[PDB]
Amino acid sequence: KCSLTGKWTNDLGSNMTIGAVNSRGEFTGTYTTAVTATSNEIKESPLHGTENTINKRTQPTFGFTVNWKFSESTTVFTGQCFIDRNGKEVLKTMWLLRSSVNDIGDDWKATRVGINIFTRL
Amino acid sequence: KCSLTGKWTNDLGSNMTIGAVNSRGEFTGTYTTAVTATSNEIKESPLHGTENTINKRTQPTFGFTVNWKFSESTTVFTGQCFIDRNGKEVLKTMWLLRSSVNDIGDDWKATRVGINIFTRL
Amino acid sequence: KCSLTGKWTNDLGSNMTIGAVNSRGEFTGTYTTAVTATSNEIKESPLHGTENTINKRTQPTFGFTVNWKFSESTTVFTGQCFIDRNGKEVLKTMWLLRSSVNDIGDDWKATRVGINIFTRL
Amino acid sequence: KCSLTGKWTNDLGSNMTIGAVNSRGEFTGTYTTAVTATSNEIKESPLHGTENTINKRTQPTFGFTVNWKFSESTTVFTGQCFIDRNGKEVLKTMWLLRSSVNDIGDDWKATRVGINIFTRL
Ligand SMILES: Nc1nc(=O)c2ncn([C@H]3C[C@H](O)[C@@H](CO)O3)c2[nH]1
Ligand SMILES: Nc1nc(=O)c2ncn([C@H]3C[C@H](O)[C@@H](CO)O3)c2[nH]1
Ligand SMILES: *[C@@H]1O[C@H](CO)[C@@H](O)[C@H](O)[C@H]1NC(C)=O
Ligand SMILES: *[C@@H]1O[C@H](CO)[C@@H](O)[C@H](O)[C@H]1NC(C)=O
Ligand SMILES: *[C@@H]1O[C@H](CO)[C@@H](O)[C@H](O)[C@H]1NC(C)=O
Ligand SMILES: *[C@@H]1O[C@H](CO)[C@@H](O)[C@H](O)[C@H]1NC(C)=O
Repeated sequence: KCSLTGKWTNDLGSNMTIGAVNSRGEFTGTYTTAVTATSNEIKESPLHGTENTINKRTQPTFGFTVNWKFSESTTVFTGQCFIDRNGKEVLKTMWLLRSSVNDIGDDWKATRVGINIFTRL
Repeated sequence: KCSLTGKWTNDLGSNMTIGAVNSRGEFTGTYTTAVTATSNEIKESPLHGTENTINKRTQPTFGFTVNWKFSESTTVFTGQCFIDRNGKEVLKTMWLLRSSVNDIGDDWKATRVGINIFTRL
Repeated sequence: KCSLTGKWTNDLGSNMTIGAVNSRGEFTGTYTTAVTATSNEIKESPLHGTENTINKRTQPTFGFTVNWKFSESTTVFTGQCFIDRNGKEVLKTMWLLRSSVNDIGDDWKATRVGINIFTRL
Repeated sequence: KCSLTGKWTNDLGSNMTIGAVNSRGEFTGTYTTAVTATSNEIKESPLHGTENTINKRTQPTFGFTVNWKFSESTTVFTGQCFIDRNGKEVLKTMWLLRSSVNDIGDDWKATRVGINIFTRL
Protein backbone atom coordinates (compact mmCIF):
# COMPACT_ATOMS: atom_id res chain seq x y z
CA LYS A 1 0.00 0.00 0.00
CA CYS A 2 2.85 2.53 0.80
CA SER A 3 5.47 2.26 -1.97
CA LEU A 4 8.72 4.25 -2.13
CA THR A 5 8.79 4.47 -5.94
CA GLY A 6 7.94 7.88 -7.25
CA LYS A 7 8.51 11.58 -6.68
CA TRP A 8 8.63 13.13 -3.22
CA THR A 9 9.09 16.49 -1.68
CA ASN A 10 9.89 17.43 1.87
CA ASP A 11 9.27 20.04 4.50
CA LEU A 12 12.40 22.07 3.54
CA GLY A 13 11.56 22.02 -0.24
CA SER A 14 14.02 19.31 -1.36
CA ASN A 15 12.77 16.76 -3.89
CA MET A 16 13.66 13.19 -4.41
CA THR A 17 12.82 10.63 -7.05
CA ILE A 18 13.06 6.91 -6.34
CA GLY A 19 12.97 4.19 -9.03
CA ALA A 20 11.57 0.65 -8.86
CA VAL A 21 12.31 -1.42 -5.85
CA ASN A 22 13.54 -4.92 -6.74
CA SER A 23 12.68 -8.21 -5.00
CA ARG A 24 15.61 -7.77 -2.60
CA GLY A 25 14.12 -4.37 -1.63
CA GLU A 26 16.99 -2.37 -3.28
CA PHE A 27 16.31 0.96 -4.99
CA THR A 28 18.17 3.91 -6.49
CA GLY A 29 17.05 7.49 -6.80
CA THR A 30 18.08 11.10 -7.10
CA TYR A 31 18.07 13.82 -4.38
CA THR A 32 17.61 17.46 -5.36
CA THR A 33 18.16 20.59 -3.34
CA ALA A 34 18.27 24.32 -3.72
CA VAL A 35 21.11 26.72 -2.77
CA THR A 36 19.43 28.95 -2.25
CA ALA A 37 17.33 32.01 -3.14
CA THR A 38 14.65 31.91 -5.95
CA SER A 39 18.06 32.33 -7.59
CA ASN A 40 18.83 30.11 -8.98
CA GLU A 41 18.74 26.37 -9.33
CA ILE A 42 19.79 23.03 -8.12
CA LYS A 43 22.16 20.14 -7.40
CA GLU A 44 21.30 16.51 -8.02
CA SER A 45 22.97 13.75 -6.01
CA PRO A 46 22.41 10.04 -6.28
CA LEU A 47 20.83 7.92 -3.62
CA HIS A 48 20.94 4.14 -2.91
CA GLY A 49 18.91 2.28 -0.33
CA THR A 50 16.91 -0.76 0.65
CA GLU A 51 13.47 -1.27 2.00
CA ASN A 52 12.95 -4.04 4.54
CA THR A 53 10.97 -6.94 2.97
CA ILE A 54 10.33 -8.99 6.20
CA ASN A 55 6.62 -9.97 6.63
CA LYS A 56 5.78 -8.01 3.44
CA ARG A 57 4.55 -5.13 5.56
CA THR A 58 2.19 -2.60 3.99
CA GLN A 59 4.27 0.10 5.81
CA PRO A 60 7.86 -1.04 5.61
CA THR A 61 10.96 0.59 7.17
CA PHE A 62 13.71 1.65 4.82
CA GLY A 63 17.13 3.33 4.74
CA PHE A 64 19.17 5.15 2.12
CA THR A 65 22.46 6.97 1.72
CA VAL A 66 22.85 10.16 -0.30
CA ASN A 67 26.28 10.53 -1.76
CA TRP A 68 26.48 14.34 -2.07
CA LYS A 69 27.99 15.45 -5.45
CA PHE A 70 28.99 18.93 -4.32
CA SER A 71 30.72 18.12 -0.98
CA GLU A 72 32.77 15.50 0.81
CA SER A 73 29.80 14.76 3.13
CA THR A 74 27.40 11.82 3.27
CA THR A 75 23.83 11.74 4.63
CA VAL A 76 21.91 8.59 5.60
CA PHE A 77 18.11 8.55 6.07
CA THR A 78 16.01 5.99 7.81
CA GLY A 79 12.28 5.86 8.32
CA GLN A 80 8.96 4.32 7.58
CA CYS A 81 6.44 4.67 4.79
CA PHE A 82 3.01 5.30 6.29
CA ILE A 83 -0.52 5.60 5.13
CA ASP A 84 -2.00 8.57 7.02
CA ARG A 85 -5.52 8.92 8.40
CA ASN A 86 -6.67 7.98 4.90
CA GLY A 87 -5.08 7.42 1.47
CA LYS A 88 -2.06 9.76 1.28
CA GLU A 89 1.41 8.29 1.73
CA VAL A 90 4.02 9.91 4.00
CA LEU A 91 7.70 9.08 4.62
CA LYS A 92 8.65 9.89 8.23
CA THR A 93 12.44 9.89 8.29
CA MET A 94 15.41 10.82 10.45
CA TRP A 95 18.87 11.51 9.06
CA LEU A 96 22.50 11.76 10.04
CA LEU A 97 24.72 14.16 8.05
CA ARG A 98 28.37 13.24 8.28
CA SER A 99 30.94 15.99 7.49
CA SER A 100 34.51 15.13 6.47
CA VAL A 101 37.08 16.21 9.08
CA ASN A 102 40.86 16.23 8.51
CA ASP A 103 41.96 15.05 11.98
CA ILE A 104 40.46 12.13 13.95
CA GLY A 105 40.56 14.56 16.94
CA ASP A 106 37.66 16.49 15.38
CA ASP A 107 35.55 13.33 14.74
CA TRP A 108 33.31 14.17 17.73
CA LYS A 109 31.76 17.24 16.06
CA ALA A 110 31.30 15.71 12.54
CA THR A 111 27.70 14.46 12.82
CA ARG A 112 24.47 16.37 12.54
CA VAL A 113 21.03 14.93 13.17
CA GLY A 114 17.50 15.88 12.15
CA ILE A 115 14.22 14.92 10.59
CA ASN A 116 12.42 15.08 7.30
CA ILE A 117 8.86 14.36 6.33
CA PHE A 118 8.15 13.57 2.64
CA THR A 119 4.89 13.69 0.68
CA ARG A 120 4.20 12.73 -2.96
CA LEU A 121 4.99 15.41 -5.55
CA LYS B 1 45.01 5.02 2.25
CA CYS B 2 41.87 4.12 4.32
CA SER B 3 39.81 1.64 2.29
CA LEU B 4 36.41 0.22 3.30
CA THR B 5 37.01 -3.14 1.54
CA GLY B 6 37.72 -6.01 3.92
CA LYS B 7 36.68 -7.47 7.27
CA TRP B 8 35.92 -5.34 10.32
CA THR B 9 34.85 -5.93 13.86
CA ASN B 10 33.34 -3.43 16.29
CA ASP B 11 33.25 -2.48 19.93
CA LEU B 12 30.15 -4.65 20.66
CA GLY B 13 31.64 -7.71 18.84
CA SER B 14 29.67 -7.61 15.53
CA ASN B 15 31.61 -8.32 12.34
CA MET B 16 31.19 -6.85 8.93
CA THR B 17 32.66 -7.71 5.54
CA ILE B 18 32.62 -5.16 2.74
CA GLY B 19 33.33 -5.92 -0.91
CA ALA B 20 35.08 -3.89 -3.58
CA VAL B 21 34.06 -0.32 -4.04
CA ASN B 22 33.26 0.55 -7.62
CA SER B 23 34.08 3.78 -9.45
CA ARG B 24 30.79 5.36 -8.32
CA GLY B 25 31.70 4.62 -4.67
CA GLU B 26 29.13 1.80 -4.31
CA PHE B 27 29.74 -1.29 -2.21
CA THR B 28 27.90 -4.29 -0.81
CA GLY B 29 28.75 -6.57 2.08
CA THR B 30 27.38 -8.50 5.04
CA TYR B 31 26.83 -7.62 8.69
CA THR B 32 27.02 -10.38 11.39
CA THR B 33 25.82 -10.36 15.10
CA ALA B 34 25.45 -12.40 18.07
CA VAL B 35 24.78 -12.37 21.07
CA THR B 36 21.30 -13.95 21.06
CA ALA B 37 22.29 -17.48 22.12
CA THR B 38 22.60 -20.91 20.50
CA SER B 39 25.66 -23.01 20.98
CA ASN B 40 26.92 -20.71 18.21
CA GLU B 41 25.50 -18.62 16.74
CA ILE B 42 24.85 -15.74 14.40
CA LYS B 43 22.63 -13.87 11.90
CA GLU B 44 23.93 -12.50 8.61
CA SER B 45 22.19 -9.52 6.98
CA PRO B 46 23.22 -7.80 3.75
CA LEU B 47 24.38 -4.22 3.57
CA HIS B 48 24.58 -1.73 0.70
CA GLY B 49 26.19 1.69 0.72
CA THR B 50 28.31 4.39 -0.89
CA GLU B 51 31.56 6.04 -0.15
CA ASN B 52 31.85 9.71 -1.08
CA THR B 53 34.38 10.09 -3.95
CA ILE B 54 34.63 13.95 -4.02
CA ASN B 55 38.31 15.18 -4.02
CA LYS B 56 39.49 11.53 -3.81
CA ARG B 57 40.09 11.91 -0.07
CA THR B 58 42.38 9.43 1.68
CA GLN B 59 39.86 9.39 4.60
CA PRO B 60 36.45 9.41 2.87
CA THR B 61 33.00 9.63 4.47
CA PHE B 62 30.50 6.86 3.68
CA GLY B 63 27.03 5.59 4.62
CA PHE B 64 25.35 2.20 4.41
CA THR B 65 22.01 0.58 5.22
CA VAL B 66 21.65 -2.82 6.86
CA ASN B 67 18.48 -4.53 5.85
CA TRP B 68 17.97 -6.82 8.92
CA LYS B 69 16.97 -10.38 7.90
CA PHE B 70 15.52 -11.37 11.26
CA SER B 71 13.36 -8.28 11.92
CA GLU B 72 11.20 -5.56 10.33
CA SER B 73 13.87 -2.97 11.32
CA THR B 74 16.44 -1.05 9.32
CA THR B 75 19.73 0.49 10.48
CA VAL B 76 21.72 3.15 8.68
CA PHE B 77 25.38 3.88 9.50
CA THR B 78 27.36 6.94 8.45
CA GLY B 79 30.96 7.74 9.21
CA GLN B 80 34.48 8.35 8.07
CA CYS B 81 37.42 6.01 7.45
CA PHE B 82 40.45 7.36 9.34
CA ILE B 83 44.06 6.54 9.66
CA ASP B 84 44.26 6.77 13.48
CA ARG B 85 47.09 8.50 15.46
CA ASN B 86 48.69 5.07 15.80
CA GLY B 87 48.65 4.46 12.01
CA LYS B 88 45.87 1.85 12.02
CA GLU B 89 42.64 2.14 9.99
CA VAL B 90 39.43 2.84 11.93
CA LEU B 91 35.78 3.48 10.92
CA LYS B 92 34.20 5.98 13.29
CA THR B 93 30.42 5.58 12.77
CA MET B 94 27.10 6.69 14.04
CA TRP B 95 23.88 4.84 13.33
CA LEU B 96 20.11 5.21 13.46
CA LEU B 97 18.00 2.08 14.15
CA ARG B 98 14.42 2.45 12.82
CA SER B 99 11.84 0.07 14.41
CA SER B 100 8.62 -0.68 12.58
CA VAL B 101 5.55 0.79 14.25
CA ASN B 102 1.91 -0.07 13.42
CA ASP B 103 0.43 3.37 14.00
CA ILE B 104 1.82 6.70 12.65
CA GLY B 105 1.04 8.04 16.17
CA ASP B 106 3.91 5.90 17.60
CA ASP B 107 6.41 7.20 14.98
CA TRP B 108 7.99 9.50 17.62
CA LYS B 109 9.51 6.56 19.54
CA ALA B 110 10.70 4.45 16.59
CA THR B 111 14.30 5.77 16.27
CA ARG B 112 17.34 4.77 18.31
CA VAL B 113 20.80 6.40 17.88
CA GLY B 114 24.25 5.20 18.85
CA ILE B 115 27.87 4.79 17.72
CA ASN B 116 30.14 2.06 16.55
CA ILE B 117 33.90 2.00 16.03
CA PHE B 118 35.34 -0.59 13.61
CA THR B 119 38.87 -1.94 13.33
CA ARG B 120 40.23 -4.50 10.86
CA LEU B 121 39.68 -8.17 11.74
CA LYS C 1 11.99 39.08 21.94
CA CYS C 2 11.62 35.24 22.17
CA SER C 3 11.17 34.34 25.85
CA LEU C 4 10.89 30.80 27.25
CA THR C 5 8.58 31.85 30.13
CA GLY C 6 4.96 30.80 29.66
CA LYS C 7 2.80 27.94 28.41
CA TRP C 8 3.63 25.91 25.31
CA THR C 9 2.12 23.02 23.46
CA ASN C 10 3.79 20.75 20.92
CA ASP C 11 3.14 18.80 17.77
CA LEU C 12 2.24 15.57 19.67
CA GLY C 13 -0.14 17.44 22.07
CA SER C 14 2.04 17.61 25.24
CA ASN C 15 1.99 20.87 27.19
CA MET C 16 4.75 22.55 29.06
CA THR C 17 4.84 25.51 31.44
CA ILE C 18 8.10 27.32 32.12
CA GLY C 19 8.67 29.80 34.93
CA ALA C 20 10.77 32.95 35.08
CA VAL C 21 14.31 32.78 33.89
CA ASN C 22 16.78 34.17 36.37
CA SER C 23 19.88 36.23 35.63
CA ARG C 24 22.01 33.07 35.26
CA GLY C 25 19.57 31.75 32.62
CA GLU C 26 18.07 29.09 34.93
CA PHE C 27 14.42 28.08 34.82
CA THR C 28 12.08 25.43 36.16
CA GLY C 29 8.68 24.30 34.94
CA THR C 30 6.41 21.32 34.36
CA TYR C 31 5.88 18.98 31.42
CA THR C 32 2.43 17.33 30.86
CA THR C 33 1.40 14.32 28.61
CA ALA C 34 -1.34 12.15 27.68
CA VAL C 35 -2.27 9.96 25.73
CA THR C 36 -2.24 6.89 28.01
CA ALA C 37 -5.99 6.72 28.75
CA THR C 38 -8.30 7.44 31.68
CA SER C 39 -11.41 9.48 31.24
CA ASN C 40 -8.87 12.31 31.52
CA GLU C 41 -5.99 12.18 32.02
CA ILE C 42 -2.40 13.25 32.44
CA LYS C 43 1.01 13.00 34.16
CA GLU C 44 2.97 16.03 35.31
CA SER C 45 6.78 15.83 35.58
CA PRO C 46 9.11 18.64 36.61
CA LEU C 47 11.72 20.13 34.32
CA HIS C 48 14.87 22.15 35.00
CA GLY C 49 17.07 23.89 32.47
CA THR C 50 19.15 26.85 31.33
CA GLU C 51 18.97 29.34 28.58
CA ASN C 52 22.29 30.54 27.14
CA THR C 53 22.79 34.24 28.03
CA ILE C 54 25.93 34.95 25.88
CA ASN C 55 25.53 38.14 23.72
CA LYS C 56 21.96 38.57 25.07
CA ARG C 57 20.54 37.08 21.88
CA THR C 58 16.90 37.74 21.01
CA GLN C 59 16.65 34.05 19.91
CA PRO C 60 18.68 32.16 22.55
CA THR C 61 19.54 28.45 22.64
CA PHE C 62 18.52 26.47 25.74
CA GLY C 63 18.42 22.93 27.14
CA PHE C 64 16.34 21.25 29.82
CA THR C 65 15.95 17.84 31.46
CA VAL C 66 12.60 16.24 32.25
CA ASN C 67 12.80 13.96 35.20
CA TRP C 68 9.86 11.59 34.40
CA LYS C 69 7.70 10.89 37.48
CA PHE C 70 6.07 7.74 36.14
CA SER C 71 9.20 5.95 34.84
CA GLU C 72 12.94 5.35 35.41
CA SER C 73 13.66 7.34 32.18
CA THR C 74 15.07 10.79 31.57
CA THR C 75 14.62 13.07 28.56
CA VAL C 76 16.79 16.03 27.63
CA PHE C 77 15.66 18.70 25.15
CA THR C 78 17.86 21.28 23.46
CA GLY C 79 16.84 23.96 21.01
CA GLN C 80 16.46 27.57 20.09
CA CYS C 81 13.63 30.07 20.64
CA PHE C 82 12.83 31.71 17.29
CA ILE C 83 10.63 34.44 16.04
CA ASP C 84 9.20 32.56 13.03
CA ARG C 85 8.75 34.04 9.49
CA ASN C 86 5.15 34.77 10.46
CA GLY C 87 6.19 36.72 13.59
CA LYS C 88 5.09 34.10 16.13
CA GLU C 89 7.39 32.55 18.77
CA VAL C 90 8.42 28.92 18.26
CA LEU C 91 10.76 26.52 20.12
CA LYS C 92 12.48 24.21 17.67
CA THR C 93 13.82 21.31 19.79
CA MET C 94 15.50 17.99 19.59
CA TRP C 95 15.49 15.49 22.42
CA LEU C 96 17.19 12.33 23.64
CA LEU C 97 15.12 9.83 25.69
CA ARG C 98 17.34 7.63 27.92
CA SER C 99 15.72 4.33 29.08
CA SER C 100 17.07 2.56 32.14
CA VAL C 101 18.79 -0.72 31.35
CA ASN C 102 19.81 -3.39 33.89
CA ASP C 103 23.01 -4.53 32.20
CA ILE C 104 25.78 -2.24 30.81
CA GLY C 105 25.77 -4.64 27.81
CA ASP C 106 22.31 -3.29 26.77
CA ASP C 107 23.50 0.36 26.98
CA TRP C 108 23.73 0.51 23.15
CA LYS C 109 19.93 0.38 22.72
CA ALA C 110 18.91 2.72 25.56
CA THR C 111 18.75 6.04 23.62
CA ARG C 112 15.93 7.34 21.44
CA VAL C 113 16.13 10.64 19.47
CA GLY C 114 13.41 12.83 18.01
CA ILE C 115 12.14 16.40 17.61
CA ASN C 116 9.48 18.60 19.04
CA ILE C 117 8.19 22.00 17.93
CA PHE C 118 6.47 24.20 20.54
CA THR C 119 4.10 27.12 20.06
CA ARG C 120 2.45 29.29 22.72
CA LEU C 121 -0.74 27.92 24.29
CA LYS D 1 26.02 2.34 44.50
CA CYS D 2 26.71 4.57 41.38
CA SER D 3 26.59 8.23 42.51
CA LEU D 4 27.07 11.24 40.23
CA THR D 5 28.75 13.40 42.88
CA GLY D 6 32.45 13.82 42.33
CA LYS D 7 35.07 14.42 39.66
CA TRP D 8 34.91 12.82 36.23
CA THR D 9 36.91 12.77 33.09
CA ASN D 10 35.94 11.61 29.64
CA ASP D 11 37.29 9.98 26.53
CA LEU D 12 38.16 13.34 24.88
CA GLY D 13 39.97 14.69 28.02
CA SER D 14 37.22 17.03 29.32
CA ASN D 15 36.61 17.06 33.08
CA MET D 16 33.50 17.65 35.04
CA THR D 17 32.77 18.09 38.72
CA ILE D 18 29.31 17.45 40.12
CA GLY D 19 28.16 18.52 43.61
CA ALA D 20 25.70 16.85 45.99
CA VAL D 21 22.47 15.57 44.60
CA ASN D 22 19.46 16.66 46.66
CA SER D 23 16.35 14.60 47.53
CA ARG D 24 14.63 15.79 44.34
CA GLY D 25 17.63 14.43 42.38
CA GLU D 26 18.85 17.95 41.34
CA PHE D 27 22.57 18.71 41.05
CA THR D 28 24.92 21.42 39.81
CA GLY D 29 28.44 21.10 38.54
CA THR D 30 31.16 22.54 36.37
CA TYR D 31 32.33 21.37 32.90
CA THR D 32 35.92 21.96 31.82
CA THR D 33 37.49 21.69 28.41
CA ALA D 34 40.71 22.44 26.62
CA VAL D 35 41.22 24.56 23.47
CA THR D 36 43.50 23.15 22.55
CA ALA D 37 47.21 22.25 22.38
CA THR D 38 49.29 21.55 25.58
CA SER D 39 48.99 25.32 25.19
CA ASN D 40 47.42 26.46 27.10
CA GLU D 41 44.49 26.12 29.43
CA ILE D 42 40.82 25.94 29.94
CA LYS D 43 37.22 27.17 30.02
CA GLU D 44 34.79 26.36 32.80
CA SER D 45 31.04 26.32 32.16
CA PRO D 46 28.28 25.56 34.60
CA LEU D 47 26.06 22.55 34.44
CA HIS D 48 22.59 21.80 35.93
CA GLY D 49 20.78 18.49 35.87
CA THR D 50 18.63 15.93 37.61
CA GLU D 51 18.99 12.28 38.27
CA ASN D 52 15.86 10.13 38.13
CA THR D 53 14.85 9.00 41.67
CA ILE D 54 12.09 6.47 40.66
CA ASN D 55 12.52 3.03 42.38
CA LYS D 56 15.76 4.31 44.00
CA ARG D 57 17.77 2.48 41.37
CA THR D 58 21.41 1.67 42.09
CA GLN D 59 22.12 2.73 38.45
CA PRO D 60 19.88 5.68 37.77
CA THR D 61 19.41 7.61 34.47
CA PHE D 62 20.18 11.29 34.52
CA GLY D 63 20.29 14.38 32.28
CA PHE D 64 22.08 17.72 32.40
CA THR D 65 22.48 20.89 30.37
CA VAL D 66 25.81 22.68 29.96
CA ASN D 67 25.38 26.37 29.45
CA TRP D 68 28.60 27.17 27.52
CA LYS D 69 30.30 30.38 28.79
CA PHE D 70 32.35 31.02 25.66
CA SER D 71 29.67 30.54 22.95
CA GLU D 72 25.98 30.96 22.23
CA SER D 73 25.57 27.14 22.13
CA THR D 74 23.99 24.72 24.60
CA THR D 75 24.75 21.00 25.09
CA VAL D 76 22.48 18.50 26.86
CA PHE D 77 23.71 15.10 28.07
CA THR D 78 21.69 12.09 29.03
CA GLY D 79 22.81 8.71 30.23
CA GLN D 80 23.11 6.17 32.95
CA CYS D 81 25.49 5.64 35.83
CA PHE D 82 26.73 2.04 35.77
CA ILE D 83 28.81 -0.22 37.89
CA ASP D 84 31.07 -2.12 35.48
CA ARG D 85 32.16 -5.75 35.70
CA ASN D 86 33.23 -4.92 39.25
CA GLY D 87 33.54 -1.79 41.43
CA LYS D 88 34.40 1.10 39.07
CA GLU D 89 31.67 3.56 38.14
CA VAL D 90 31.09 4.68 34.54
CA LEU D 91 28.74 7.30 33.05
CA LYS D 92 27.59 6.22 29.57
CA THR D 93 26.11 9.34 27.99
CA MET D 94 24.87 10.74 24.70
CA TRP D 95 24.68 14.45 23.95
CA LEU D 96 23.09 16.95 21.63
CA LEU D 97 25.04 20.17 20.89
CA ARG D 98 22.77 22.97 19.75
CA SER D 99 24.39 25.85 17.79
CA SER D 100 22.72 29.28 17.57
CA VAL D 101 21.57 30.11 14.03
CA ASN D 102 20.37 33.57 12.91
CA ASP D 103 17.57 32.45 10.55
CA ILE D 104 14.92 29.79 11.30
CA GLY D 105 15.69 28.53 7.74
CA ASP D 106 19.04 27.21 9.01
CA ASP D 107 17.49 25.42 12.04
CA TRP D 108 17.83 22.03 10.30
CA LYS D 109 21.65 22.02 10.48
CA ALA D 110 21.98 23.38 14.09
CA THR D 111 22.21 20.09 16.02
CA ARG D 112 25.15 17.78 16.48
CA VAL D 113 25.02 14.41 18.20
CA GLY D 114 27.58 12.15 19.85
CA ILE D 115 28.68 10.16 22.84
CA ASN D 116 30.82 10.47 25.91
CA ILE D 117 31.98 7.96 28.45
CA PHE D 118 33.10 9.29 31.88
CA THR D 119 35.24 7.65 34.57
CA ARG D 120 36.18 8.96 38.05
CA LEU D 121 39.14 11.34 38.18
N1 LIG E 1 26.39 -4.26 16.04
C1 LIG E 1 25.37 -3.38 15.91
N2 LIG E 1 25.69 -2.09 16.07
C2 LIG E 1 24.74 -1.15 15.96
O1 LIG E 1 25.07 0.02 16.11
C3 LIG E 1 23.43 -1.47 15.69
N3 LIG E 1 22.31 -0.73 15.54
C4 LIG E 1 21.29 -1.57 15.29
N4 LIG E 1 21.78 -2.82 15.32
C5 LIG E 1 20.99 -4.06 15.10
C6 LIG E 1 21.32 -5.20 16.04
C7 LIG E 1 20.12 -6.09 15.80
O2 LIG E 1 20.49 -6.96 14.74
C8 LIG E 1 19.02 -5.18 15.29
C9 LIG E 1 17.77 -5.16 16.15
O3 LIG E 1 16.71 -4.97 15.22
O4 LIG E 1 19.59 -3.88 15.27
C10 LIG E 1 23.10 -2.80 15.55
N5 LIG E 1 24.08 -3.75 15.67
N1 LIG F 1 5.87 15.01 24.37
C1 LIG F 1 7.04 14.34 24.39
N2 LIG F 1 7.94 14.67 23.45
C2 LIG F 1 9.12 14.05 23.40
O1 LIG F 1 9.90 14.39 22.52
C3 LIG F 1 9.47 13.07 24.30
N3 LIG F 1 10.57 12.31 24.46
C4 LIG F 1 10.36 11.50 25.51
N4 LIG F 1 9.13 11.74 25.98
C5 LIG F 1 8.49 11.06 27.13
C6 LIG F 1 7.04 10.68 26.92
C7 LIG F 1 6.86 9.71 28.07
O2 LIG F 1 6.42 10.50 29.17
C8 LIG F 1 8.24 9.19 28.40
C9 LIG F 1 8.39 7.69 28.26
O3 LIG F 1 9.34 7.34 29.26
O4 LIG F 1 9.11 9.83 27.47
C10 LIG F 1 8.55 12.72 25.26
N5 LIG F 1 7.33 13.36 25.30
C1 LIG G 1 10.85 20.47 -6.31
O1 LIG G 1 9.88 20.27 -7.33
C2 LIG G 1 9.08 21.37 -7.78
C3 LIG G 1 8.57 20.99 -9.17
O2 LIG G 1 7.56 20.05 -8.98
C4 LIG G 1 9.83 22.70 -7.97
O3 LIG G 1 8.90 23.77 -7.93
C5 LIG G 1 10.94 22.96 -6.96
O4 LIG G 1 11.82 23.90 -7.56
C6 LIG G 1 11.73 21.70 -6.62
N1 LIG G 1 12.64 22.03 -5.54
C7 LIG G 1 13.93 21.82 -5.77
C8 LIG G 1 14.86 21.82 -4.60
O5 LIG G 1 14.36 21.59 -6.90
C1 LIG H 1 33.61 -12.01 14.63
O1 LIG H 1 34.75 -12.68 14.12
C2 LIG H 1 35.57 -13.33 15.07
C3 LIG H 1 36.68 -14.02 14.30
O2 LIG H 1 37.75 -13.10 14.28
C4 LIG H 1 34.79 -14.35 15.90
O3 LIG H 1 35.59 -14.78 16.98
C5 LIG H 1 33.52 -13.71 16.47
O4 LIG H 1 32.75 -14.68 17.18
C6 LIG H 1 32.72 -13.04 15.34
N1 LIG H 1 31.54 -12.40 15.88
C7 LIG H 1 30.33 -12.68 15.41
C8 LIG H 1 29.19 -11.92 16.04
O5 LIG H 1 30.14 -13.50 14.50
C1 LIG I 1 -2.77 20.85 26.71
O1 LIG I 1 -3.56 21.99 26.99
C2 LIG I 1 -4.80 22.08 26.31
C3 LIG I 1 -5.48 23.33 26.80
O2 LIG I 1 -5.12 24.34 25.89
C4 LIG I 1 -5.67 20.86 26.57
O3 LIG I 1 -6.77 20.88 25.68
C5 LIG I 1 -4.89 19.57 26.32
O4 LIG I 1 -5.68 18.43 26.64
C6 LIG I 1 -3.57 19.60 27.10
N1 LIG I 1 -2.80 18.40 26.84
C7 LIG I 1 -2.37 17.62 27.82
C8 LIG I 1 -1.56 16.42 27.40
O5 LIG I 1 -2.62 17.86 29.01
C1 LIG J 1 41.40 17.22 33.61
O1 LIG J 1 42.02 16.95 34.86
C2 LIG J 1 43.42 16.67 34.92
C3 LIG J 1 43.86 16.95 36.35
O2 LIG J 1 43.39 15.89 37.13
C4 LIG J 1 44.31 17.54 34.04
O3 LIG J 1 45.54 16.88 33.80
C5 LIG J 1 43.70 17.95 32.70
O4 LIG J 1 44.38 19.12 32.28
C6 LIG J 1 42.20 18.27 32.81
N1 LIG J 1 41.69 18.48 31.47
C7 LIG J 1 41.11 19.65 31.24
C8 LIG J 1 40.29 19.78 30.00
O5 LIG J 1 41.22 20.59 32.02
